Amino acid sequence: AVGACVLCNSQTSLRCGACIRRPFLCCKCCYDHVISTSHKLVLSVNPYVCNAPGCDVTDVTQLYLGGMSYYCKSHKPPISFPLCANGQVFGLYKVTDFNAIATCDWTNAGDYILANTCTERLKLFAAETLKATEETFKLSYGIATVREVLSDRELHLSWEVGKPRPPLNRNYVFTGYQIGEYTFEKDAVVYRGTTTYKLNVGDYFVLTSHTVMPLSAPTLVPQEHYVRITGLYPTLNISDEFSSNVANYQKVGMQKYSTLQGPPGTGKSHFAIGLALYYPSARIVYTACSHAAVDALCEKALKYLPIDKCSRIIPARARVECFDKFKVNSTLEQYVFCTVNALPETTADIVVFDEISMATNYDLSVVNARLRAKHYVYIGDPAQLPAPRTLLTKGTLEPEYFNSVCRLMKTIGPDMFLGTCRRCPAEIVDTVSALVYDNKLKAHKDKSAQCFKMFYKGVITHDVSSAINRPQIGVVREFLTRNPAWRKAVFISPYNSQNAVASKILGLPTQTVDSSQGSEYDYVIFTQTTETAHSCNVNRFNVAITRAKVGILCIMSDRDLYDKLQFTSLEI
Ligand SMILES: [Zn+2]
Ligand SMILES: [Zn+2]
Ligand SMILES: [Zn+2]
Repeated sequence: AVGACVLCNSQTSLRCGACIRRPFLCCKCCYDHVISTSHKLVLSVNPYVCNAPGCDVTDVTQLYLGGMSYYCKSHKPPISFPLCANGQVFGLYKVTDFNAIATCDWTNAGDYILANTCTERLKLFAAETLKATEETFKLSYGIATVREVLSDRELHLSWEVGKPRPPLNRNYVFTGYQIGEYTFEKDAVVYRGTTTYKLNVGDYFVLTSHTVMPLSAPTLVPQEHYVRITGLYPTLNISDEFSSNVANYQKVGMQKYSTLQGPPGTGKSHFAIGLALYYPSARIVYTACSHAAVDALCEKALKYLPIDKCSRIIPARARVECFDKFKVNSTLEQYVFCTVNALPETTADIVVFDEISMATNYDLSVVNARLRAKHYVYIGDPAQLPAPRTLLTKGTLEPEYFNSVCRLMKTIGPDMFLGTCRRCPAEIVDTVSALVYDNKLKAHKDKSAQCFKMFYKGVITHDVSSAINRPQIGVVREFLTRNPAWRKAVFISPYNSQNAVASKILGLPTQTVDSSQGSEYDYVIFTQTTETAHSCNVNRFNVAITRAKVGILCIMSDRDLYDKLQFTSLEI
């Protein structure tokens, strides 16, 4: 019960019992919280509740100190002191933003704005509160039970009445019962068990509600700037491949932390791996939120770094298949590749946190708590997709509010910027450079003359809420017949249901914009499907068109984004 105030650090025994995270609040700050919010339960060794038998007064403003015990206005002794007076709550050792973080439901964008513009301790409080809210929200959904099993990849489900049904996409990883984690896709539904098991009729599923641990470390450690490269030993025989980043690698050694904004295909993973060749003695821990981001870093390290000093840390509860070419779970290796949730408690000369737009402040804090490093490097792009905020339904979350690192990149600018896109044909580079990069992204490739756009609204149907546009898939079918080189294209859309239809009608491999992030393909066929806030999101649009190395076909619903595409227009 001895603690330190979340708003002022002043020691106290007072905790708000009405806050989902029960934060320590000092006398002057506990008062400002209880008098301005619906939160009236104050905790200590003993709660501030009426000691009179059978009395239910728990409100601190309606309670008093009668000797050593607490009583309400109806039960207090003549010699008693109100717990709330002179702007203070009685306690040992004797805010507008804190109130809003403590009481909000996390369904509005303004809640996330606040959680990123507040003080550093309030950023951790917001992160802890939000994650706890997100996990209690998992209980609200209805249990799905296996009703029948057709084959090895298709089944039929029975849902719990009264309780709502969670949206069916690979974004919601279920838990089958402990018969392995399971994922679902849309009566013909597809069952995807992470662990191969004979799908039993009657076995129930439940969403993975994990316990939210407290945050101790800040999202960002305080910045230090040095006059010399500190604790890192460079080479003067740095391969000409990585010569373009020599000045930026030196900046990495002359600051506690550095931010790198890398638009698509500008060399983020080449920069990350080249940092190891530049400081060849440095123990580097490469971390990211997803297994895919960590695997993409493993793939680049396999080409440049010695395999015997690399280790891929895999959690014992192995969910999806990941990188198999490094020695598994050897924490002591010079190069450690591991997701944020699987990180061991260790130190490093450098920590590289990749795909920073996908990090939450909870992840930023966990990294600082599990890894003590001389230097931290944050690589990503605030013009790319952020982590899904399952509770956010109202308002659009801007890139400066994704996390602390993204807030810095959007406000003061990134420390390092990779300005040349080597992946995409110039049509794509020019479009996104003007859309999200203030005309600072340059094309390495020439125009491919294989970038097409078609303005075709089609017909929007819905699979619950996930959208389908069969006419847009029909336009793609007609195009494929005339453009056989496009037979090898990846179909991309902002919807799983659109992708499921396109996969059957076109036979092209399919990918949502969100799951395509970090991947590249020679040819991409994109159907916008609808003109909603989701499908018009400039960050999602940016990720969608920048997957293409050679050609892109964009079947558009929105006139604005269609007019911004610097592509050859097609008729029909
Ligand atoms: Zn305080
Ligand atoms: Zn509270
Ligand atoms: Zn009472």
